[PDB]
Amino acid sequence: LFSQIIWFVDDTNVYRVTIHKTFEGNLTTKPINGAIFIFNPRTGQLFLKIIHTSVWAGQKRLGQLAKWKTAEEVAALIRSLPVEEQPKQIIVTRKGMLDPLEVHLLDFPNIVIKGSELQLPFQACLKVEKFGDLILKATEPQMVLFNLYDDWLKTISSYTAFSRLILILRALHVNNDRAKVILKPDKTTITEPHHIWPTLTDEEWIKVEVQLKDLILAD
Ligand SMILES: [Cl-]
Ligand SMILES: [Co+2]
Ligand SMILES: [Co+2]
Repeated sequence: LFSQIIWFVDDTNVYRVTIHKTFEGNLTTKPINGAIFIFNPRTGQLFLKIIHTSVWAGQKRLGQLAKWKTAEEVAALIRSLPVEEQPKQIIVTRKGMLDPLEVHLLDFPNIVIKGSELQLPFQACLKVEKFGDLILKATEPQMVLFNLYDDWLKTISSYTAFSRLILILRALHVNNDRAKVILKPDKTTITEPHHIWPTLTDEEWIKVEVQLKDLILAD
């Protein structure tokens, strides 16, 4: 990483449901909105493609179909971008995306597709209110741009930023409530409205990163 334009693509959160046991003792499954996370680790750019439940209208085996819908939407994004902004490599977080992406990207011979064993839980973002409410309340498909590194690259490298983000996402995934306490070291810690993450000093980030790492180790 950190050279070629690289995207991580996470399809985990595209097909989401709620399950409820009825008074009659049966389980009802109802789709709720999801999202594709498409992430550039060098710049911090996130394309968030909100997946409105209208897309499942008619359809069956929505779990499997979701992988194809993901590939469709990645291809669509690519075709909306100038060639200079298109990725050279796409790294899928889940191996089931490999074949749907290969087929949807046949017109893009420059683009290398591969899998990964990296733990990159974008699902944790569903716990960050900014994302979670936006996804919950959407009434139609849309794509929203974010910068997941806030102002960090002013003073740290992309490598350091990436590592910090992963620690944050993994910690949220393993223990949301404890990770949120670690990320709020003082009563006066705040997050700027256009930021994702808190405004912390260098010293405060050092402590945060060690505590996050420890939380992930404790699992
Ligand atoms: Cl770097
Ligand atoms: Co279509
Ligand atoms: Co800023």
